[PDB]
Amino acid sequence: SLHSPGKAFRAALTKENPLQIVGTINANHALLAQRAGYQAIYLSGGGVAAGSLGLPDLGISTLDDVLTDIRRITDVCSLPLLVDADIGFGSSAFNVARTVKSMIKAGAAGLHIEDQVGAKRCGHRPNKAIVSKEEMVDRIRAAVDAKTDPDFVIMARTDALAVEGLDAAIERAQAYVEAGAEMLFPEAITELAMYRQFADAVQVPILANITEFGATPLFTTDELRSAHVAMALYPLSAFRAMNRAAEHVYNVLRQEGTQKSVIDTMQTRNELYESINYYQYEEKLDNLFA
Amino acid sequence: SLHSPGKAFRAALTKENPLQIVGTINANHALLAQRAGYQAIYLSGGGVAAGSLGLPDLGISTLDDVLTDIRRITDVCSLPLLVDADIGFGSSAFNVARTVKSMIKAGAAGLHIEDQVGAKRCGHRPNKAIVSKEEMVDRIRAAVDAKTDPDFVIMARTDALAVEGLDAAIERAQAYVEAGAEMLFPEAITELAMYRQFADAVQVPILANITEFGATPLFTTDELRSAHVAMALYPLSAFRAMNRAAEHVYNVLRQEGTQKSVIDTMQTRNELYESINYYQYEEKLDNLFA
Amino acid sequence: SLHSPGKAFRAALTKENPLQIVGTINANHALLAQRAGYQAIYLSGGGVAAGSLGLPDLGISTLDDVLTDIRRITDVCSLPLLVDADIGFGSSAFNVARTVKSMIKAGAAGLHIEDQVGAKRCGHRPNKAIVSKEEMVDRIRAAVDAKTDPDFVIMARTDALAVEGLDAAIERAQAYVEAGAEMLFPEAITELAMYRQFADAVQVPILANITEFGATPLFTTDELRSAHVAMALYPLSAFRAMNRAAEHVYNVLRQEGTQKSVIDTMQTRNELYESINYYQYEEKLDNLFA
Amino acid sequence: SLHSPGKAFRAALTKENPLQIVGTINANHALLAQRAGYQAIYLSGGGVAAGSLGLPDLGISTLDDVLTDIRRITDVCSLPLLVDADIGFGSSAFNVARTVKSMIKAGAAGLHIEDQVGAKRCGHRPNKAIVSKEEMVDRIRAAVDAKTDPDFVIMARTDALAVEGLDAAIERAQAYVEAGAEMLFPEAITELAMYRQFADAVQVPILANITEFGATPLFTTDELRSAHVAMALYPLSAFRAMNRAAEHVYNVLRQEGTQKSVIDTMQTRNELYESINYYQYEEKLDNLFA
Repeated sequence: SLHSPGKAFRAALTKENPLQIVGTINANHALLAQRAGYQAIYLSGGGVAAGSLGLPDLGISTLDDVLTDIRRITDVCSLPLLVDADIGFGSSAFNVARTVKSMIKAGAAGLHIEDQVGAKRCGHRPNKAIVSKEEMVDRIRAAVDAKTDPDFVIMARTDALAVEGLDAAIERAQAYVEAGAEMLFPEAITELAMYRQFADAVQVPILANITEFGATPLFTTDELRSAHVAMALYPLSAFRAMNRAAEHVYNVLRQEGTQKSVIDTMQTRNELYESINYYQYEEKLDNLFA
Repeated sequence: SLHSPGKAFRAALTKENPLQIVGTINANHALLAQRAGYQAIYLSGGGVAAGSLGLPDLGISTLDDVLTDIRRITDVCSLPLLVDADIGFGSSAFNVARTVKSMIKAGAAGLHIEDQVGAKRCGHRPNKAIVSKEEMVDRIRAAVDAKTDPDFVIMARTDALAVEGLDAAIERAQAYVEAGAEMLFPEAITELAMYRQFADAVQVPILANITEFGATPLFTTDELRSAHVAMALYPLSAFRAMNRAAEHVYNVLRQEGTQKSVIDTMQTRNELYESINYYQYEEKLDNLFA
Repeated sequence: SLHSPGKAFRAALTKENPLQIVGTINANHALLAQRAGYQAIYLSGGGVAAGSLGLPDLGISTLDDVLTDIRRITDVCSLPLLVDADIGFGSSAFNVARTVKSMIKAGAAGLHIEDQVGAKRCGHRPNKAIVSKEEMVDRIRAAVDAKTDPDFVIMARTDALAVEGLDAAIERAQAYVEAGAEMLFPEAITELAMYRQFADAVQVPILANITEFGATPLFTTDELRSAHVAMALYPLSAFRAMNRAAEHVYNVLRQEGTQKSVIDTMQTRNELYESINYYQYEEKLDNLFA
Repeated sequence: SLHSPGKAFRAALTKENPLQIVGTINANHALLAQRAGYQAIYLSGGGVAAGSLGLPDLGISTLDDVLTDIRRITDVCSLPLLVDADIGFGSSAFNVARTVKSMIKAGAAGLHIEDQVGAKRCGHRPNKAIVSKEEMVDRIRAAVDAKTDPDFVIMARTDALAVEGLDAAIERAQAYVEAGAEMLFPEAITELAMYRQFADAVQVPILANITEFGATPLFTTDELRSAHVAMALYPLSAFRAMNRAAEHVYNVLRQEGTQKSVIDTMQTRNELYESINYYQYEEKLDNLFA
């Protein structure tokens, strides 16, 4: 049978608990993550915006921007890839479906769609408002109905904690899973106990977003495991470090007129070749001919 | 008149001596380069291959992979971008021209094409051969002829020094310039005096590739100015540092079950927002509307 | 100065009265239009949806699908191209601007945005509602502000006549123009006198959509000139004819087991070659080289 | 199991004899072909060049141009799609592989790669020279080794008749199949008897290119069946008719200032809606919600 990246994502879930899922900004970093041992990786929507487009995460990126990053990554790295699909790239059910199908075809193992509103008017400032529960149930149903690969994962993310409180966020989660959501991503959780409540309310795996500088403390895998969390997500960790490292290089080069003093911060040429399996290419040729 | 990235590039050469040109792997890093004060940036061919595609620099990347990175970068960053165009993405004058016109429309300020032979047969193993002086002259002729913007830059890159000795290298350079080459990128120089020799032989600005872990010394901008070099290129510097920092994070997070111990290696959220001009978006809305 | 597709478009309006603008479904047809003598062409939104994607005109096509057709067309055909941008490909001023800047860089001469509401909820059924006059004014303001080429055209399209009656339609048009709209595309007019009324109310060129099988009569260029209309648009005309001819071939070939009986309905090989300037390629080679 | 378009292509081969495979210039025409009853369709390389890019078929199009046409078509039409992959879009085995994998991922059921040389020097005029037998065997092996879906079809096309005669073309064909080719495409065959000779020399299915104005007469499906031909190909038939129909529309509109006299040559609005299953969209919404 043909390989199903979703199938592999769900398998990796069965094998690791919690499953650590790391953000990979580009194909090169996906290889680095694969080498470090991860079993699943991630395409952050904020990273596509900030890193690939140099834009804030305000809904400016398009499906196309994300699709090309998904292909670049999955063309060279076989690890299953979870994709941040925002609110579906379009208001209509027709848009949600095209996004789902395009993403599966581009190579992704799954995606998460959230309940945010986006922008309602040309001058609508960036906001965290969320649609009604019903509206989100409709997005979820449209997305699930669109799965062309039964094993592709449709995860539902809720940002209801900040604007409606815990009990309402949990309640929405139960309705989302009821509508078809296969996994749950409760955003900005503040206490380990809350995760357990979500774990207990919905009988599907839950993801905990362990991002760098927000509302959620830096919970360990052991702590998350105790809270019955099925996945730990680090959406931009590598990216943040990469930026500081590049910045420092740019600054020193500009200040000193040579990079001599930051050489020791650099991945060597040999290391880079190892990372992209440079020599496995010479092998491919030897195996095929000459 | 309409803005010309090429003209601005030529203008940058007059404002700095030598002009520092730093490789920017993506849109985000082009902005960090601009905020660090640079007046010109670069899109490394090996960088597109290794970072964007996770592939070795063996001619697998296509024009389209490079175009995408050109647009992402130049759509948000106004600095003139010099692009590595390998041999023109195709063996025919028709390919060279389509490449030039496409790179211009995508937003580039200039590009360099080299006299490399490339892959001859399907089973061709990586080799360092160069086409005849006449053949490169034809490539250069096709490139200049295709310019749709008179100020766009056609730079010729030659690896003749390591292949045919100095004098022959200089003989090619003179013929390349006479063919219309507007700037020269001589590869593999290990002594300042040599740069002076190229500078003396051709009346076009010359570029010094100060990349790491190669045969060439880490010359300083002042040393370079003393040899009459017009621009100093640092093709993958920030990239090499970003990979190491990212790698370090993936490993530490995997071993420790938390990234807590490497937070101090990360660009802060405020630094992220500032780097991508986050605050200019709401300011834009207030300026346009009520 | 650098060539401006927008400027050339504005210049076309002065050379013809009214300016005939024909929809060109692809690069090939843009060239047939140019060889037929036209001085301006059009990229229909429904055309990109129906011909390029094989989808109904229900807002499924994205900015990226339209950009690809803009580049393919303008990369080879120098005629100014007017583009259907629906409502800006996004609900935020940030989307409108990214759309304008992208269409300009892709090669377009101008675009029109309309005051349609679009899909509100995921389950929204096709509807003909329009935003408030103020909301469209904001969209128009964001669009004009984003122009990177001063001569690029921002045309406002309104379906207010069929929704709110003539006077209200004219009231919106005046406000749209005051907001910076450079040309007007009033929908659903069935009488020449009405065009004259719009022309009289706003001091900007007005466009008459002479599409087939709709509520509007097949007005002639002379009738249109008598009503003060500056340009006559034929959005899908050649497209509708091409599909029928193609359909006829598929059916005849399937029934007969040979296309022999429909050869006389086909563009000859000489006509193909001439249409795509085939002979200019070898001429280019002889002109550049030995 | 997941759907394999190659599997469906091979199935359609088993069911029809000869299998009629029709060229579809865009997604819309793929739907028309599906409606006319075809069981397999085709993406002509000359059509991507002439129709999508408005360029002659001289190796100017890139893999990217073809990949976007493959996605557009297969995203909306489920018929299996045979793709013209020229010589593999790149000289290296690494290029042949990336093309094969990219095309499978984009949705294609199979492709054909030929033994032409392309351009050897910048000024190399368009030609029909072909590589040695060995060189083509290497391309074929690289392509087969790259199949990510065992059912994807790798067809080998030979243009050796025009430059080496029949016996040599047959001999190459035997070597190509020996190297891994799954089907054979002998170009520009002039007599029914020749096909039978190919059919007899290689024990894999053979395709007969029944194109519009070349060396091959317009053989019927019955005649081809008698020659043991497994597939009949009509690469541009629909496209040629579509062009004449569009041209006539452009001319009449320009000459008469109205399209009234060519209305009867147009596919109606209702027909277009039927063709793109416009109303099946209203059904999707009714099934999902509201």
